[PDB]
Amino acid sequence: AANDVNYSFDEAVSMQQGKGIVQTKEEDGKFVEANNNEIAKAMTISDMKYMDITEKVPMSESEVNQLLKGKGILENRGKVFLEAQEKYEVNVIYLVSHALVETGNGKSELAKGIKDGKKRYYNFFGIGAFDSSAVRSGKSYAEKEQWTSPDKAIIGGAKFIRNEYFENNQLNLYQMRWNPENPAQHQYASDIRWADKIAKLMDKSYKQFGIKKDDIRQTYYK
Ligand SMILES: CC(=O)N[C@@H]1[C@@H](O[C@H](C)C(=O)N[C@@H](C)C(=O)N[C@H](CCC(=O)O)C(N)=O)[C@H](O)[C@@H](CO)O[C@H]1O
Ligand SMILES: [Cl-]
Ligand SMILES: [Cl-]
Ligand SMILES: [Cl-]
Ligand SMILES: [Cl-]
Ligand SMILES: [Cl-]
Ligand SMILES: [Cl-]
Ligand SMILES: [Cl-]
Repeated sequence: AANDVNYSFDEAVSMQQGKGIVQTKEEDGKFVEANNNEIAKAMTISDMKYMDITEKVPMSESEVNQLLKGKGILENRGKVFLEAQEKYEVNVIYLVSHALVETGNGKSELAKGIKDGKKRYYNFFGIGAFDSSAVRSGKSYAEKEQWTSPDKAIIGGAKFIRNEYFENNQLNLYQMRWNPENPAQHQYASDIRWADKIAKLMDKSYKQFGIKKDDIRQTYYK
């Protein structure tokens, strides 16, 4: 069976509302727990969130660096975002947009990485535990993978997204966030607006460069 439609919307909502399941929302400058009604509203299907991001797009290094101009630690790293796109077959507009949301347009202090020994570790995609503490103990995905440079963190993030999400039939933002095939497991983030934020930047970049959209899917539930 290639049939990944497993749950009704109501069944999925109740699972997303389950015990100790971290769903969060930005209010008054920081993240708080989302209520059950906010969760249900967020997972409701309304198209960048629903677009397959497992294909390459024809963006040159010049075009990618345009997008990255004024983006902090990510500025003038378009060549490496493209190396990631071609190596791992990950949409570069998606990849850039995801990094921009997570790193605060490349300007956040956490985007400048975490020191340990003579190395510093970088993480631009919110992958695993990434804080002072976790790097110390070695319970950090970034350290395990030795993302010792920004370029390694770009390539490594794409490798992770491809191998852990795209190869797990989570092919667009909605599936990455809400995993309708298996609700409330293997979800990329706790922010209920995670997909919205990335999708917004993707859509701007699609309309800036006139890029053609890949497949859209809006059917996920019984
Ligand atoms: C991309 C990422 O890290 N999103 C984590 C998410 O973990 C997902 C499922 C994951 O893909 N985790 C990766 C790092 C890993 O491949 N799976 C688990 C790590 C579990 C974790 O991050 O806590 C493992 N192999 O041991 C975790 O559930 C949630 C609440 O803690 O906080 C999100 O920010
Ligand atoms: Cl959780
Ligand atoms: Cl070019
Ligand atoms: Cl993220
Ligand atoms: Cl969403
Ligand atoms: Cl338009
Ligand atoms: Cl389509
Ligand atoms: Cl549906």
